[PDB]
Amino acid sequence: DSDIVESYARAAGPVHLRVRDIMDPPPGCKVVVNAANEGLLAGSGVCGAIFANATPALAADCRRLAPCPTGEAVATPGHGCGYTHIIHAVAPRRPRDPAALEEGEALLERAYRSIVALAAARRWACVACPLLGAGVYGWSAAESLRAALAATRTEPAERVSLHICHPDRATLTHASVLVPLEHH
Repeated sequence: DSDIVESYARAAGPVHLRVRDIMDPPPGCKVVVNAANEGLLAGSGVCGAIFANATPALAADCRRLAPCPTGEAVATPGHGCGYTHIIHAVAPRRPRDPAALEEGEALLERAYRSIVALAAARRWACVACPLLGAGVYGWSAAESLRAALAATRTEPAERVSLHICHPDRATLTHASVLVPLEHH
């Protein structure tokens, strides 16, 4: 646990900020979150990496399940990507000029809430998660962390610990400063 930048106490469960690749499962996490699109298609970034390490059966399962509305999540087996299961969660694209922005912050928080509720219902206690929306969808690492740390205040039926993974140390330490700074 030397990769942990910070650990936050939240109603859902501890949120750990971890310097590691999403494809390098944290100890105890058998379940990973895909930063997915509404069509559940392979993309770049995290979604690319998960699909890169899986069988075609994953695309087949997504064909059966698509679309996943923005703000929602849906599960599939992991099909050899290194995790037993994948939680495909769809973050909104960041609105370019409000008032869609406040609407989009709520939808980003909702995506995280959807992950937690889904994991709780499957009794998955630990989930490895990227910073939803912090790639091509345009959100910053701090916006995505703030959203996760807001979403996890909603108490779930069963505790779920989010291990948030990003391979770049500076991105995470920077984010860990901006979150409290907003409130300062």
